Amino acid sequence: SLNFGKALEALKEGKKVSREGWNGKGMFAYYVPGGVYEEVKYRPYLALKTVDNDIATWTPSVSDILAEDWNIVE
Amino acid sequence: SLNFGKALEALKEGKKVSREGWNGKGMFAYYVPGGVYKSQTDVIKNTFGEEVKYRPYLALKTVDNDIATWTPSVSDILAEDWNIVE
Amino acid sequence: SLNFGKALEALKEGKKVSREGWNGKGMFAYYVPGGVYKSQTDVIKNTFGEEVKYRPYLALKTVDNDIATWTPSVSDILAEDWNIVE
Amino acid sequence: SLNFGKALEALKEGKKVSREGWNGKGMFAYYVPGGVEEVKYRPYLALKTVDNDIATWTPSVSDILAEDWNIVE
Repeated sequence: SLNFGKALEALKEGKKVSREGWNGKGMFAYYVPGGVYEEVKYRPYLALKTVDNDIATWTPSVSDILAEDWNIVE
Repeated sequence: SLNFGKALEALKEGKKVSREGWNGKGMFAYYVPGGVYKSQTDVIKNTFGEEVKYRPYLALKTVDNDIATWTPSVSDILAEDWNIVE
Repeated sequence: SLNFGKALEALKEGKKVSREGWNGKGMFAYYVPGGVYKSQTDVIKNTFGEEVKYRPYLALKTVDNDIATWTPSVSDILAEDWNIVE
Repeated sequence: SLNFGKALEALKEGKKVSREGWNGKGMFAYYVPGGVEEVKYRPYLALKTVDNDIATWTPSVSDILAEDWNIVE
């Protein structure tokens, strides 16, 4: 049971995190670093592997930020 | 300058936080505790019940001295330029 | 099944909206209007002023019968499975 | 002066949109279609920011409620 601050550090280190309140085992969020792609530089962002096994751009809600039921998933 | 994890700690303790670009704009965020409010109208009771419980949330004083119930953006969460503002 | 543009118009009209694709069932979002209120202490008046204007925002009745501040995700905005809930 | 519902339709039709309240010339958002052991990614939104960098953008509630959107040519 971690707060969002330590879950954010885990994200910035490349780890996967999830919430017990999400009610979705298999769901995890991860951090995508920024990069340069006549060259375009992309900002870092957060992503989520959903229950539909697809990738979606993720923005934490206020409940996610205030929650203290975070866990690091392998 | 602090990361968002330490800024969230100051928020939960009743302090005000702000990013570097917000000073001069009068902007800061603060934490509002949750509560329980009693329903008055039957239409409110028929949808929410006799009582309605609100979760804790965050507020943000904008540049116009008006208050917005705030959801931090990804750039705010990934930023490391937060400060405790007195 | 509506897109988010028509669900937003329903929100601004005071209606409640929900998505079929949401895993949590029984949830809906609704529109909270803005307001202006009187300050009750010197600490607020010396930081805000006499009147505090509050911006409108969106709330979500969760599966716990709780009220949380809500910001739609990108998937919510692009989805076309919205309906008005009575 | 369009609301977000018509700006979203312009996004889904491949157009660029921006706000007046953004108070930033050159900033615009656009729609990126979804696509593809193998990983499937959903369609999302991108924003050309103030420093010529591209971010994966989610509209704030103020952006969704604002009615100052335009189509950027």
